[PDB]
Amino acid sequence: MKVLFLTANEFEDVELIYPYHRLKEEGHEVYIASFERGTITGKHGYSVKVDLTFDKVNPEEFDALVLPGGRAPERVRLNEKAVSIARKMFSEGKPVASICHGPQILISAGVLRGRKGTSYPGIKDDMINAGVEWVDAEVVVDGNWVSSRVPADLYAWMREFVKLLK
Amino acid sequence: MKVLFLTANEFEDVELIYPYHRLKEEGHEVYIASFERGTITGKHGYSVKVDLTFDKVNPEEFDALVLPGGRAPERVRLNEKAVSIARKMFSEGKPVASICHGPQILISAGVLRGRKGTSYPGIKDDMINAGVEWVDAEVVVDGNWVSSRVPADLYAWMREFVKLLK
Amino acid sequence: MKVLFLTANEFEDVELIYPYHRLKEEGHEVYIASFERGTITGKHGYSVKVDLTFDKVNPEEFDALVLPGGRAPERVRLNEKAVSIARKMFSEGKPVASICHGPQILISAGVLRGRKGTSYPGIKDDMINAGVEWVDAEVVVDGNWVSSRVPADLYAWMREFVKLLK
Amino acid sequence: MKVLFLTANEFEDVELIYPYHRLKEEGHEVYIASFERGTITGKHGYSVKVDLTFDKVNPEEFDALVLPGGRAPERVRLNEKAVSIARKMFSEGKPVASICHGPQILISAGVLRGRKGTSYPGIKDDMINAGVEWVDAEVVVDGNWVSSRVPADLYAWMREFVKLLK
Amino acid sequence: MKVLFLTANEFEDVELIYPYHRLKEEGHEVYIASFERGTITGKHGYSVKVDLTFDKVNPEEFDALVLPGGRAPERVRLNEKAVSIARKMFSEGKPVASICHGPQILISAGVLRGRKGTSYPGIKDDMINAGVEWVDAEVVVDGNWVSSRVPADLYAWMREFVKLLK
Amino acid sequence: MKVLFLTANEFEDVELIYPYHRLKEEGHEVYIASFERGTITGKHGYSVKVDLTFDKVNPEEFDALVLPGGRAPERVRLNEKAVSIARKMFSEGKPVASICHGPQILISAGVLRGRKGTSYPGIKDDMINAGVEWVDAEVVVDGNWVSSRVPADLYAWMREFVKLLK
Repeated sequence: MKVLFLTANEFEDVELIYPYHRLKEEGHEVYIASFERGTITGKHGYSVKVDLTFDKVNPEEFDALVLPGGRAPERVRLNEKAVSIARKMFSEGKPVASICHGPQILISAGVLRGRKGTSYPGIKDDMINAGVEWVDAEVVVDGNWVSSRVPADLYAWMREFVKLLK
Repeated sequence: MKVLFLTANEFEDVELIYPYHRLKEEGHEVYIASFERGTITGKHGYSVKVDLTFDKVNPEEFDALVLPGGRAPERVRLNEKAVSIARKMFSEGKPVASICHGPQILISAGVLRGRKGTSYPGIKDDMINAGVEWVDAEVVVDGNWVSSRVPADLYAWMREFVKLLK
Repeated sequence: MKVLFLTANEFEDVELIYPYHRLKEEGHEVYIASFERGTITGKHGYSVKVDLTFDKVNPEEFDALVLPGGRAPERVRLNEKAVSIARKMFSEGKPVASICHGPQILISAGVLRGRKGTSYPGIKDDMINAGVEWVDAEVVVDGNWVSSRVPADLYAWMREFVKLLK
Repeated sequence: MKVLFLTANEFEDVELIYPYHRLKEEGHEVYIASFERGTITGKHGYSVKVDLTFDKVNPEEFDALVLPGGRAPERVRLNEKAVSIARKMFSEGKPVASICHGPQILISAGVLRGRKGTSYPGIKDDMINAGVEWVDAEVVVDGNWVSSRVPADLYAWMREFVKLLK
Repeated sequence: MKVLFLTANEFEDVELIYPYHRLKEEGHEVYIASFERGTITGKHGYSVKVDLTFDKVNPEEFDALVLPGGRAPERVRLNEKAVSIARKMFSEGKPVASICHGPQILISAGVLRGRKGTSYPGIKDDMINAGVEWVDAEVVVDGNWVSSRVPADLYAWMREFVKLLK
Repeated sequence: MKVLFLTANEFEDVELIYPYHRLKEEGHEVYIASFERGTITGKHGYSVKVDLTFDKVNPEEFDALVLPGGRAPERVRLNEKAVSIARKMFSEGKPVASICHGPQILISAGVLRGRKGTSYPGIKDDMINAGVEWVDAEVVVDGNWVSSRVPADLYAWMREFVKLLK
């Protein structure tokens, strides 16, 4: 499996680094996509290398999608290509894992109406206004969409996501 | 005029400090409400004194409302009392100034359907999903609601808001 | 009216940003002059664009002068061109607004003997030794010179300065 | 299984948080021991709750040991009780995972002579002088001792460690 | 000899720590005086213990005076007692070492007219307005007054000061 | 005398700056060597200019060696040229001053077996495993090697080291 991450500067550090390594443990290949080649830096100062830009991403070449939180989703969701990647992969039924502010990208992709999931509670109302049946739970599994709220949910988040890739 | 601010830790410093002094210049009384008495600190390290808590606010003794941005609105909008203050003052047609993430509180108050305004572009889709006719402009005036996007808009934001007050 | 700001890195953030937007509100054009083109960053991390260098400034093309505080004035006052700009505009009777450490530039310009004003209390003795009648007040108006002490004075500072610009 | 963490302020954040959640996913109980009850903060500013003090640890009540790195090991290795915990658990053949500066605690326990492992390259000379056959590899498995070097090794580090706990 | 330091929070770290240790090498006793007991923290984050408060200082019980720079002198020079200490010791001819912003305290003590010395170049004009013959030199010795400009001058500053205490 | 400093980014600021100026006071010439030309920045944010790279150092052109602490030694000790410089100067019996983590470089040079000295207590066991008779004292003098533990020891450290360069 090839796993794509859509992220940018000001990502929540552990919400990117934890699924990155957890999926590598399984032997999946993990790819970080962002605006520009080079490095990006998290809220807490961890730097990670960008593997490819949004413009170079063909969503048909990836099997699953991870959306870390932080402040990066509010910039990534203004990128028509990045939102388009999320829309197609989510629409095709490929596994999509979101945590915290991550699902702001899915809101912008227009794919969440009638779906069930969670997010950082601070944006629950925006999830609800997008048509999500929002629940306060450490992990929600709604078909291909695995969603969690905060870094304390990491263990449950990837426990469920890893099952979807098996 | 008595002007109420709803804010918290991690407010955007100049988005609070600028209207605070701009409205003081006009002779209005300005009040900072937050979760707890004491002080709150902005994203950039400015400290501000809290005048009263959300719980102690009677919205009928205030004439106008200011909603600065930063990360504070995502905390403030989870406080039922703070959201009701904004809902009541806005629905009564009292002047309400919002900037950046400030209008997340108005989203949560359920008052934006059919209204016209702007915000930090990063949350445009959330404004639109709440029923806002979202405009990309340095300042928008929709009756009692004066909205702006980013600190570069400060001059235009209060230029319009000061007109609504007396 | 064209309003010039003389400043540099380590400016006190709100002492620059507040009058910048307050005077823009009136429709005045505002210009930031510093050592180099590019950007400068305040004590608290706000960045602002430099419009022109001290060397490119013709003081005859500007109508008023604003001197924000911070650590920048102790650097600007060593620049002979910057001090000559302040000397020429102040002695010509053009409106000059200073706050906090701002008037260190006026001290070095040699224009303060016999004047009345205020500053950050920490440099009260240096103002006095320059011949200033130093007053502990939120704003002082001495002809063309409007002076204040600290960020808490911003509202009164620009309230008085805006009057001088009509 | 009950898994014990020995750590303190200035731990390398992901080197604690990653194995913490990875082992929770398996259903193991994880416990953070440090000098004082309360919270500890990592190099990058993440806060974690301390479950018990070194004084309260009975090593017979735990099945495995994790030693995150950062600057914390250099303080922990001066604590006679913490070093004793590591000495007893490692010598008993219980699974011990160390990464980066973590094995400085094992150096101080005097248990590494004749063993094979890795560490932050910066302390390879100290590992070698303690009697370690030092290997430059993302993960080494030497009986009960699973060692890795840097955050980039996290996926391999816990891949091998979880096998030992089954 | 007993050497007294007058300083406070935001002292320039090496301008305090360097003479502190340099004079300890000679066998002198060194005392840190500030506003309150406890610790004070320099601009760069070093902490030092306060030995006594300004109120408790009897100037006749100390043989020499050191005035480090930073932002502490602008606060110390507003304390009538601290300024009184400096006034008495300097006017009595006891050795006084100042660097950077340090001499702002001597300016406020009113003892510098007719004297020869240096300072951080940024306050040169304030020194001159206090009546100082200001010299751009790494160290100046004017009787009991040993003055320097910046941290790069430290070696010369204490080279001259230790001679005065022999 | 020409004194060489081996250091890098994240040096303990006062552990470099203090001996730098103390030895300049004696009239010695002081040289900062690091990985690259330009500047390096200490843990506390002090900036110092690099005089030459490790690659350009001819150890025969220097009379004495200073090894400040911080986190720089853990990177410096991985550079074969830097370690060879310390090994050769120490082996020639030239004066070598180390403090805190400084002696990690000497550990890596393999020159400490049978020698007597001290270090940051946190690496006591690594010094002992390198063959050092470790002493808990503010300064130790073992022939050409003058060693100390922490910034609090600075006065005694250079008190003893300066004697070796007379």
